[PDB]
Amino acid sequence: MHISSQQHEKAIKSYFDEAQTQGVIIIKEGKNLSTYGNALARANKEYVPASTFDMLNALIGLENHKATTNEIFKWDGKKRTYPMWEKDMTLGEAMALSAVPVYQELARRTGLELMQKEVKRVNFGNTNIGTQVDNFWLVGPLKITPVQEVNFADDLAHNRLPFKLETQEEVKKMLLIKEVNGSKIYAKSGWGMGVTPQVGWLTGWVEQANGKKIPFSLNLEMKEGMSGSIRNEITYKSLENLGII
Ligand SMILES: *C(=O)[C@@H]([C@@H]1NC(C(=O)O)=C(S[C@@H]2CN[C@H](C(=O)N(C)C)C2)[C@@H]1C)[C@@H](C)O
Repeated sequence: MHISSQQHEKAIKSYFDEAQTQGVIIIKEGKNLSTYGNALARANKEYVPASTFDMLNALIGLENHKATTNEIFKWDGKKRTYPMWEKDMTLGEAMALSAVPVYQELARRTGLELMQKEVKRVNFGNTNIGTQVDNFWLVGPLKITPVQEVNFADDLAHNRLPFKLETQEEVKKMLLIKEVNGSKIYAKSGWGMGVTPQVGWLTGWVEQANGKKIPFSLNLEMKEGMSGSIRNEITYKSLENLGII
């Protein structure tokens, strides 16, 4: 409580400065939105959601019975970009591994028509998915702002999205990435590689010991030959600098 806001700002900026990237982390305490980082103006610019869209993809899928919690999506046995994707998995493992081929399977089962209306219903980002049901979150035209992303995380953390409570829980249980100091961090990472320049995301929330939920959204530029870890390390440093974890 004794650290100056000036100091918080400078430390969080330096986290981004030390990664030699440009980015912003938005944090929501209650209804108050706070913007940090070394590139504050990214806050209301639009980027592709990339794998962040998996969270909505899973909500849509599960709500409309295109899959279940336990269903095993079989690997077709073709080569994948990463060897860890060359196995059979649930939605939940696909979420942790960011296995897009699974989420494309789920997008295909949902179908363009049902995807468009469901993404209009949820009012996610710019809400346009175009005509290609299997890559619209990767190369456009679906885009969203860091502010919009943290508000979606807030919505999801609090069960406010227009989906069943069981659906929202099922997807939330897939999102645990770290336990720290009796705080749980639930989030989804994102690395849009099919856009110039590349966008990195880590969107989610901290659930504190006491019970309050603190949504955040990190968003930065990835320069190829940069580690995906940086998204986590910057987020964790920021949340700890602000005493959120
Ligand atoms: C989603 O944005 C894309 C995938 N998302 C991520 C990510 O968010 O980190 C990756 S990276 C992939 C997942 N874990 C692998 C890894 O770190 N090891 C090989 C150990 C790499 C994808 C680019 C999705 C749309 O492709």
